[PDB]
Amino acid sequence: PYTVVYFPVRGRCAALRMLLADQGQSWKEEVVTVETWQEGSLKASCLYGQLPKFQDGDLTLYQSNTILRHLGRTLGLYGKDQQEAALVDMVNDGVEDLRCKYISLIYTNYEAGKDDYVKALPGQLKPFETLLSQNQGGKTFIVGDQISFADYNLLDLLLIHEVLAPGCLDAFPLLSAYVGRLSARPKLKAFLASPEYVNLPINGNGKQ
Amino acid sequence: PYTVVYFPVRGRCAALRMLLADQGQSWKEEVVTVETWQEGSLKASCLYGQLPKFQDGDLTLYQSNTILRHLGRTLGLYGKDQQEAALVDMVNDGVEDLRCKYISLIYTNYEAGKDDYVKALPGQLKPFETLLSQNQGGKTFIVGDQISFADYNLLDLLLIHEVLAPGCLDAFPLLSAYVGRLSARPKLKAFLASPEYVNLPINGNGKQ
Ligand SMILES: CC/C(=C\SC[C@H](NC(=O)CC[C@H](N)C(=O)O)C(=O)NCC(=O)O)C(=O)c1ccc(OCC(=O)O)c(Cl)c1Cl
Ligand SMILES: CC/C(=C\SC[C@H](NC(=O)CC[C@H](N)C(=O)O)C(=O)NCC(=O)O)C(=O)c1ccc(OCC(=O)O)c(Cl)c1Cl
Repeated sequence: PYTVVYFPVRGRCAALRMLLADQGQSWKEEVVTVETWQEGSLKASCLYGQLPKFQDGDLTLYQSNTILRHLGRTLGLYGKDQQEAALVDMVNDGVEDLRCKYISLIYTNYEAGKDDYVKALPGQLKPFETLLSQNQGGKTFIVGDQISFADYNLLDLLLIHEVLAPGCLDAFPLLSAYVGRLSARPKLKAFLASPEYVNLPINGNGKQ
Repeated sequence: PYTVVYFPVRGRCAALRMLLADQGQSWKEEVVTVETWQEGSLKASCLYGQLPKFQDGDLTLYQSNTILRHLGRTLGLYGKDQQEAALVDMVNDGVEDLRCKYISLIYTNYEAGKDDYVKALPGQLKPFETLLSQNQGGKTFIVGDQISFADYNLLDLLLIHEVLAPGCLDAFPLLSAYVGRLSARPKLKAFLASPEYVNLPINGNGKQ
């Protein structure tokens, strides 16, 4: 079945985990500790010397977005046609761009850059609110009327940002309702409330 | 047909341009100058306030990789099956990671970080050489036996790096032969030698 190999943090696996759970999929968690990593063995066997590492049968994958896309392709969470597929990518790419800045803050200069980051947030979130207003008034999903991997990724982005800047979604009604709505999905809700998710720090340096 | 809207630099459009050309596709180039951009009008109309912007009929896209994936999906440059598709993403994601570091150097600290960057290059390129050795001895493409958007993106990455660190491919025979082989493809060769490509600086700050 599936197996996600990662450190004991949500980080870049949070979204794909939400997806699997929400899709009623089963997966094995291979937890890697700082000690096991600093040993070098696993690091060397990784294509880009990094985790997450993913296994689907004998198919070994690396890169969180490759996992996301893979799951979306095989599970039918990639749009109804080529057009929607492109729109899904567009959203995911934007999520990725913002996640990189987030990651950079968290690990590069949390204390010095938090203010500037939070000041810039509105403008970084605005694109997703706009996307929402152009798709059935933000009533359904980020693209089309069926959920996609971009949704789970955007949801996570949103969630981690609420922790970073409590209330950053107040100025974005569609996003706020979107988070609540998605978070309310039965399987997802149960997952999000489970110790498996709740007891994992968002990041590995203790900053959030 | 297609229309790529960007600044007069190769940057994030180089790959997708190589693709179109190589695939015998026709496209219109909407050149945006620093003045036109600093006017703010076009910037505001862009989803993430950035270029490249792409048009395929009435489908407007943003994010270079979304364009790459879109073209790969519609032109059949995305693997022969879901498995290869995942592998293609995996390669592209790695290219993207390295391109971000490259971009960062070029615009953030070219003078101070060039040495450290060039010292780290071998390790950053190693993954692509390995990928190649696992696919028919690196005789065909980065994934499978048919070309994919990841190829054009990886090719560009390789090309810009040779300029950055002349000879960085000497330690990688498969990559070297790969670059030559791909660069030799008729339509691509003609494009690469054309003024349309040759007379465009790689980056917008004059550093390469
Ligand atoms: C969310 C931020 C985090 C990235 S995951 C860990 C990192 N892997 C990647 O960055 C993969 C990026 C790919 N493009 C992708 O999958 O999309 C990694 O493998 N780091 C280890 C290494 O040696 O490279 C991150 O930046 C980060 C940094 C440091 C730690 O560890 C601190 C600790 O717990 O002591 C973690 Cl856990 C993370 Cl997540
Ligand atoms: C190759 C590096 C380059 C990025 S493209 C220009 C930039 N757009 C993006 O970064 C989009 C990112 C998406 N994830 C993607 O398409 O992949 C952009 O629109 N910049 C303008 C803006 O105000 O946002 C880059 O970093 C860069 C930086 C500066 C300039 O201009 C200098 C000059 O000529 O005076 C350029 Cl042209 C570029 Cl390309």
